[PDB]
Amino acid sequence: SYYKGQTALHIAIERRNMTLVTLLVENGADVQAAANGDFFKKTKGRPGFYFGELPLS
Amino acid sequence: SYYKGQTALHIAIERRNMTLVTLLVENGADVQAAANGDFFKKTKGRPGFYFGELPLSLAACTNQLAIVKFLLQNSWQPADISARDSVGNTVLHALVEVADNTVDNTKFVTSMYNEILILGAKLHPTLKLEEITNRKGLTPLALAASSGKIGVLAYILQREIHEPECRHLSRKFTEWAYGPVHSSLYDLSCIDTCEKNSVLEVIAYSSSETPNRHDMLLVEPLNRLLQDKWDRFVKRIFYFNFFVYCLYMIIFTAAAYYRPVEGLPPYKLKNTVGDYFRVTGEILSVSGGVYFFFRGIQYFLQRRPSLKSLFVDSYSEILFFVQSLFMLVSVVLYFSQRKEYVASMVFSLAMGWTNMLYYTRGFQQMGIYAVMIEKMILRDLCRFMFVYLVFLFGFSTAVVTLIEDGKGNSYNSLYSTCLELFKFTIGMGDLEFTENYDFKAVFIILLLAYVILTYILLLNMLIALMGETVNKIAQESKNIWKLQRAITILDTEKSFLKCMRKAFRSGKLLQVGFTPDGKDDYRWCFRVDEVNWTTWN
Amino acid sequence: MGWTNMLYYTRGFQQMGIYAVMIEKMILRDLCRFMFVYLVFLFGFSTAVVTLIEDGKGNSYNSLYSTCLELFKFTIGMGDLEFTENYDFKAVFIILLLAYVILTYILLLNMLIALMGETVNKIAQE
Ligand SMILES: COc1cccc(NC(=O)/C=C/c2ccc(Cl)cc2)c1
Repeated sequence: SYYKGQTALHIAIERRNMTLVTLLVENGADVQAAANGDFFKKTKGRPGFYFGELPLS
Repeated sequence: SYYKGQTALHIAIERRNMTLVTLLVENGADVQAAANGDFFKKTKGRPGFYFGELPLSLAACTNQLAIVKFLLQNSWQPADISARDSVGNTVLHALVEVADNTVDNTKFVTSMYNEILILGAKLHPTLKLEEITNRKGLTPLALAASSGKIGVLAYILQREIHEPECRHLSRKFTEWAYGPVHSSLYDLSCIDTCEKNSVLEVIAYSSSETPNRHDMLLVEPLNRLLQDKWDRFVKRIFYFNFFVYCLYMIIFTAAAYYRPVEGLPPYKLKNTVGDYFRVTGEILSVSGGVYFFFRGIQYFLQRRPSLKSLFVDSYSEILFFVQSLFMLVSVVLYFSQRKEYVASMVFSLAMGWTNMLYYTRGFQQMGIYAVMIEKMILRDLCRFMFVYLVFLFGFSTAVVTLIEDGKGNSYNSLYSTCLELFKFTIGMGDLEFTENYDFKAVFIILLLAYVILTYILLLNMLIALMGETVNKIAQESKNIWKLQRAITILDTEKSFLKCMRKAFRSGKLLQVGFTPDGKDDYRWCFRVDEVNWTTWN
Repeated sequence: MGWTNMLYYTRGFQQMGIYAVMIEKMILRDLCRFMFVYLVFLFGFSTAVVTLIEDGKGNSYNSLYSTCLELFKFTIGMGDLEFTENYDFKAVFIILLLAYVILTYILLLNMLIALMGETVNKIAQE
């Protein structure tokens, strides 16, 4: 399903709010989340842009 | 009388003194004053400028923000914003009229446009102020498109509002922005060929008089939509028509090439297969010719194209019509037991083959070549031909006067000498083709002067002018090819009016926002993804 | 082909290499389009002419090859405006030949030179 590769950390980083992401990860949120979704794939003929599965990426 | 349409309010607004006008109107001055004077009429050949009969229209055409704000918010006699004037131009129409390509005028007539639009929304949220048409029947969008107001069009097709309540009076509904990538929906409410006078139809069928008519189509929404339609459902039909025309030209060529040369026309129907195939070719050619004739007549009636300059926008259609007319004349003569139909048929054949260049507008690099080949014909070849004919006729008359032939002997005729000098022009001229003159020095001097003036000066000059023209009009040719393809798309999708329409529709019916009436906004939006790395908000 | 392929070796020299690159860019960019349009015009007017010719009596000019070759000779500046008198209407023949000369010799070749100038100015650095 589409809404399983993403995690709250991914969208929090999308908002670029440092406080929100540090609050999210303070409890010990997984940092190895992989966004293995077609929306994130490198294909240029489809919407979205590939940036890397890891939230660090 | 002249001094009755005006009122003290009009001149007070002219001075742009807010205090004076508010003092004038405080007593309850009429706000419906109409300046129905010829001085205020739209005519550009006479002094004065039309701004709108209503004083609110005069204030709006001017940058008088305060006057409009106060009059639209006054406690007594608030003027009706939706007001058909004498010409029918609502204040928005007058704003479009006053708009020019100037940057500052665009700024004013764009900021004030937005402000008065929102003010009218506040006054009558359920009033279609931007759908009110003048006597001509065009809304402000259509009026701007017809008058070539590019700035206003770019604003309206990209009008955006961030206020949630009044954002519904917007054209582009931004959907989302996941990082630098964000979609951009549009409206397409009247852009498509789905209303009485559409923007695309207005741009396509507007004469060359309106400025920048081929530059307006460079706006992002229109360009993307046109390329979408072409790539989706018009390229295949264009290629099919191109193939069918190729087949028709081949059939015409094969039928004319094998024409009987014995016995005056009409000719017998033999029992051989060859004669049957020849008759099939002839009848197919005639059918194509009559079809093109009727198509040209339909074009003339539907468009009623400009009679001032119809060789600049309807060249190819004119050529197709001429080919069809020549073929019809050939058919008329062939059945009159006359053998002059060969000339008409040959002319039609050559015209048809040269008209295959009409189909190079489906390809982005050959279309520019065809546009340049037509711009250099109507711009550079005509002038050179005029001057060259003057020189050729002068020197040919000189020469034939010199020739006496009192003894390569029947060179007295002006035709022979003119042909000889033209041969000189194409590099096949004999400087001693005849010795019937009486003074060789004069003959040689005349021929040398002709060669110097035409072969060494005029043709080299023509090449130089062609270089200058190419460097100047590369971009204009690109834009003209885009416009030509747009007209082709319009005609293609119109041809199937009775065939089918449902699948011949662009955009997707979307519901993003609501109206102040607590209802939906079902509009045919068209996505355009963008990626910006500096906005970031 | 082998003799014309000696130009492959002009890429070791800094000034002839640019000439070879330009000669290949103008072949794939400017000569192809001109050849397309010129062939269209030549074929059209040649079919017109061979249709005009009757030869019911410089006699076997009915073949399309001969007329196409004659009009190409016109293009290289060796065209005879009266190579044959087998037609039935001289005015039509002369009008067709004049139209061909005007459209190809005086408009298309001069236009080709102009486009070559534009292309050279544009693609020197490329
Ligand atoms: C639309 O595409 C184009 C663009 C430029 C030129 C042309 N063809 C002509 O002008 C052909 C002219 C002509 C006139 C008389 C005779 Cl007897 C033969 C030929 C087509």
